[PDB]
Amino acid sequence: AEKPKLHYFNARGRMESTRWLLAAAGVEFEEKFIKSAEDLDKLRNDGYLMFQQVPMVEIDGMKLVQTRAILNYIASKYNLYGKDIKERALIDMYIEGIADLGEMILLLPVCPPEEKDAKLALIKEKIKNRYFPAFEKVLKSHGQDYLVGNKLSRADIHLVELLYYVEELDSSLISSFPLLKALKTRISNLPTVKKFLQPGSPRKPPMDEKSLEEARKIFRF
Amino acid sequence: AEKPKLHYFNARGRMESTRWLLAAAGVEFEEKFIKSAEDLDKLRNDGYLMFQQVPMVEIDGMKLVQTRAILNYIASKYNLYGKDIKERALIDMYIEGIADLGEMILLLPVCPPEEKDAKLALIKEKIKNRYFPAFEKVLKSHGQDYLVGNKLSRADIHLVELLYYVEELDSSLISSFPLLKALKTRISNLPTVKKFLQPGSPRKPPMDEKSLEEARKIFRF
Ligand SMILES: N[C@@H](CCC(=O)N[C@@H](CS)C(=O)NCC(=O)O)C(=O)O
Ligand SMILES: N[C@@H](CCC(=O)N[C@@H](CS)C(=O)NCC(=O)O)C(=O)O
Repeated sequence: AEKPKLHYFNARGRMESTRWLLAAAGVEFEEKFIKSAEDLDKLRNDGYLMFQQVPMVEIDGMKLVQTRAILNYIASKYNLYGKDIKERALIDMYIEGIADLGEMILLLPVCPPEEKDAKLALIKEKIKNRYFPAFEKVLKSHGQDYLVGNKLSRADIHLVELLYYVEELDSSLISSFPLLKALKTRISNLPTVKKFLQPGSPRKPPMDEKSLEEARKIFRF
Repeated sequence: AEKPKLHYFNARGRMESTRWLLAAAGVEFEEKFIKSAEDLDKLRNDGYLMFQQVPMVEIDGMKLVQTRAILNYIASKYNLYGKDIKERALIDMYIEGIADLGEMILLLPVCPPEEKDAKLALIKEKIKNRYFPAFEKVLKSHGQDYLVGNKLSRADIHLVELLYYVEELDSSLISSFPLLKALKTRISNLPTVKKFLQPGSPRKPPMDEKSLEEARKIFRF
């Protein structure tokens, strides 16, 4: 059928978790970068963005917007959303925790200059005291290589992605969590994920001041 | 069986959409209201809350936290999450838009007072120009009574709940959307929803200043 086509700007932002999930699933996809406000405005005008926002992914005849809609579909299509309703419940609880922490970190460079330092410290206390203990506890509960059902799921991929971002923020936050470190290593060594982590893949770099200014002139904030 | 048990404070907050969904489904439930910081410490120390937060719902032997994990489980169990993964994609896309708008409205009372006037204006412009147009377009395109699949789903319930909140904010905003007004009426007349809407149900009132102070006392924010 059609190769999925990912519409976003040339940055991580809200599309990166999708690039991770598709890559991990071994699914070939294409990207179409929005480079100007005019590119975005054409997509809006032409009715391809339900809420006038991206990310948008063209897949299986849909113009799918909303990150969780995109990810839920891709996870189901490629058997990374568990085997039944009860496994999906555990997966959803786990990844919604990942989303909450992820969202905090995502928005840190948006924080007013004089609130930024205190926001970082609150994120670090949450990582150390709430999120990393919760996920370490799951991995210690069963002692297995994957978070849910002894099988690779989206939860492992989303979690490992976030451990990369936490590492960029402060490399010591993970030090007291040996099962999380071991998960990061194993998932990073899955053939598909390894290729994703290697140069020339669609994986995107940390946003710098000049990619931030591009966001500003496209999405106008 | 055993009725779902909903752990939250006696208020709408992040638990109201689950009350709406269970009620719509015809599912009888129990609530255990958190009334003190001590009540919450106890849920936390007892290991009931994966990320130390509520909502939490005890259902079918699980202690489910995270709103979306709770709702996704309920919706699948009671056949309100569509017939296959493509209808689920449409439902997710729609309801995530509803979630974004809902979140703006939910958080409005905690907006810095200096920001409330401008933000309320932005929210009304997004209702009139972004969200209501998107759902009216979906309804106009297929001419059917329900958002997805010509059949009741969670999307119809979540949207109608939101239409009630928008009506609370400003009753004029829906005026130029006849299809949304018709959806509101039809759904509000389904026996389960009609009963939920009548005095005496578990439906909660608008958060006032004192319910908000209660929350500060309990969650120490
Ligand atoms: N809840 C949405 C949020 C999407 C979103 O905020 N997109 C931004 C780009 S990251 C956007 O298009 N902003 C333009 C606008 O809101 O008008 C999702 O997760 O997909
Ligand atoms: N993404 C979570 C958010 C949960 C949340 O923020 N819960 C609040 C109460 S509405 C809480 O328990 N706060 C206490 C805390 O975070 O320490 C969900 O949707 O369930």
